[PDB]
Amino acid sequence: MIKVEIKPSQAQFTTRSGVSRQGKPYSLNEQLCYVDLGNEYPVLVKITLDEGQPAYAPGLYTVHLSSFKVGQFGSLMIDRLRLVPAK
Amino acid sequence: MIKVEIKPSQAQFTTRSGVSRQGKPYSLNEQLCYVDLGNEYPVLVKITLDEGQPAYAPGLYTVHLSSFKVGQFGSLMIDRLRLVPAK
Repeated sequence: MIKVEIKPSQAQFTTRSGVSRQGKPYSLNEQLCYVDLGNEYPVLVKITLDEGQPAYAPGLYTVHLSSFKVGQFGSLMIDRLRLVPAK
Repeated sequence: MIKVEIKPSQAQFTTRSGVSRQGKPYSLNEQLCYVDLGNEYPVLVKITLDEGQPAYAPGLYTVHLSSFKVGQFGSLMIDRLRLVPAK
């Protein structure tokens, strides 16, 4: 269904850091990817990885169901784009 | 990929109305559906239909690509859940 591609140039993540107003230090890993939305070319999208999972290796992926949740207004939302290998 | 179901009880939409601060009257059609997120049972989700399209008839659907857009923070978002028939 959605085609996602991690190029050889996108195999690394970068890390954002900080602290909650409640004192707690956070760390977020982000990686770029290409998502085919059916335009001329794929579009560049930023993924925030889950705690403890590595960067996705280059290759083709599709979107795992756990990426979605029902939002506070009763409509479907993406929580975090969670990927699985293509075949 | 995502399995969406319109039950016989969900074949109708309701209409919300109003006016923009800029003067313009709007009308929004909403319908309910069931989305399998892989829990025990499907979850109830509210759809806002596009201008001029009717209520989806009861049956099985999946999610059309045009439901997604890149949001203002560079991550993928759902714009409006747009459906297509299952086979």
